[PDB]
Amino acid sequence: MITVFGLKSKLAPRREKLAEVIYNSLHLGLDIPKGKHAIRFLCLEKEDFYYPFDRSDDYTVIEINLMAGRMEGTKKRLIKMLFSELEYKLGIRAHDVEITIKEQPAHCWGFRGMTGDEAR
Amino acid sequence: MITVFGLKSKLAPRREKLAEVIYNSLHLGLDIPKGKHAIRFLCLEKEDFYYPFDRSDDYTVIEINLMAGRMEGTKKRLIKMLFSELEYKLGIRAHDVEITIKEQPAHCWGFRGMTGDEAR
Amino acid sequence: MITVFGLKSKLAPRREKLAEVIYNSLHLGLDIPKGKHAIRFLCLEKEDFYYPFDRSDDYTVIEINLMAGRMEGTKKRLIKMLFSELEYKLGIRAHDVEITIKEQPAHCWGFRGMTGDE
Ligand SMILES: N[C@@H](CCC(=O)O)C(=O)O
Ligand SMILES: [Cl-]
Repeated sequence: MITVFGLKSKLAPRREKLAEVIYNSLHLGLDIPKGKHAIRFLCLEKEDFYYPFDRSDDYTVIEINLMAGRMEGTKKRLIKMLFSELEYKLGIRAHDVEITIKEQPAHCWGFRGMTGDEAR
Repeated sequence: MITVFGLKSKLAPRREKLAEVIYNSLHLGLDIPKGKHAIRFLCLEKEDFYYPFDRSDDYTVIEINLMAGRMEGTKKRLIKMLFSELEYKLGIRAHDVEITIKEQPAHCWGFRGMTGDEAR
Repeated sequence: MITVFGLKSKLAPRREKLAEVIYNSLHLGLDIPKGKHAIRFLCLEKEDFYYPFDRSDDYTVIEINLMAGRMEGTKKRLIKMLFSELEYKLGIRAHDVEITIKEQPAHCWGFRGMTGDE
């Protein structure tokens, strides 16, 4: 599952589009078909979000979990794509975007009654 | 800490039983005593949960964090048991569950004042 | 992003002192200037927080995400400094504190339009 964190005031009305944008970059960048992944939104109240001092209220954190296996370039590509999509499609400046890809071996994944190393 | 993510209407009512099942499979499958582990539940509002298109409102994500060291087979067993247990006790179709085990080096953990590598 | 999880009744009044302490340990332990990292708080309802049964409702979990690279002893320092700070400055006993440092390769990070390895 992918999670997007942000101040509720700014993130709340941006949900549908951020989902479309991520589903787009996952497809276009990793060939994962749209809707294949779960996407969650966490809308923060002001007092819970201490974003970095030099950033703005649009500060958006994206956590992406993948089964380990891809090349660094492919991972870098999705990060660059995500920045572009956010800038040109939501007005969120790369400045205010933070992203992290977390990977775990296939055998640490479980979906559809199977472990990931056994999915075929 | 282990986190369970699910849609509020479906997850809230099952909170108590899921903790038992998780404590049960942690105990039963890894030897961790009913309650040595923190378990958190995050109840999502519908607008915040884009589970995979073709799944149901019963979609439940489980994130499990452990100190590294167990063998691959041990971790698969845990995932496998969690699938069975949630099927039989909660009636959650395995197709509706996603699980990921995240592991971190012992020295990256902290509990009861020590670093994980120092413990006992 | 670093996240701090705790019972809302105990965590909410602690947020500011808690951010200061994390910024302080990150600066002294890792040389990271205050305010460079985002800190998030997740205030829990009693119903959602099954902390271990022999623990107390002060139970606090801290997840720290770092770009891989630092030395093992540095990571350990940071953890030990955080136990100090929280107990002696917030009164939260080290037994009621769980911490985990999660590291990802620089190429897995993205900020200010760049990837961490760039
Ligand atoms: N969303 C899962 C795959 C789920 C499925 O195969 O049904 C992943 O991160 O790989
Ligand atoms: Cl969360």
